[PDB]
Amino acid sequence: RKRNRIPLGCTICRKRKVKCDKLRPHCQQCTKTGVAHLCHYMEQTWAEEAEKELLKDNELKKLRERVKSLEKTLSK
Amino acid sequence: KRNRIPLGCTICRKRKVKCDKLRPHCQQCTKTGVAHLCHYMEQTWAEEAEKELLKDNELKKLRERVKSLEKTLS
DNA sequence: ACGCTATTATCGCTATTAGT
DNA sequence: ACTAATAGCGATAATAGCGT
Ligand SMILES: [Zn+2]
Ligand SMILES: [Zn+2]
Ligand SMILES: [Zn+2]
Ligand SMILES: [Zn+2]
Ligand SMILES: [Zn+2]
Repeated sequence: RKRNRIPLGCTICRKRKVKCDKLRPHCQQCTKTGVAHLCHYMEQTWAEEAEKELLKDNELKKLRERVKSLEKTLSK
Repeated sequence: KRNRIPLGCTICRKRKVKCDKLRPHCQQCTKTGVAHLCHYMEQTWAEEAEKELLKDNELKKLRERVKSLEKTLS
């Protein structure tokens, strides 16, 4: 089944299965438990979000390859 | 039987005091001279957010190094 | 330093919204 | 309808961190 809804609570509160006061930047829930730096809200749908991560992973992966290449050239 | 993982830093637990929980290192064990030995345990409901935080920080540093190397190569 | 129980977070389970 | 996603309550397992 398709997921068109964009959750209003933060990702962590969702995972922890507890009510999110949904304050921004970070919710009190996360600030309280000390994970405010991990608190964030979804802006796109599950699917758009999945794609985005795939792109970022590939970008990340290729950059590591490139850097290795350059470092290897700076001492060949 | 649940899987409750402690939230404060390893030391404060060990000592049994209240952890201000500040990140990356709490004031509790910054006052006692061990700041950079202060770390927290990984919560399962934080793996993903955590993994995503490394990825971002790393994509960030790699872009700074690629430029730094591209120059040092001339 | 730590024993010890008041404080506090987990996740089975109830409701409810919404894809087909 | 049927029931996959969501929201998240709350009994209570367990950590939290106070006070000896
Ligand atoms: Zn939240
Ligand atoms: Zn949050
Ligand atoms: Zn601490
Ligand atoms: Zn440090
Ligand atoms: Zn600490």
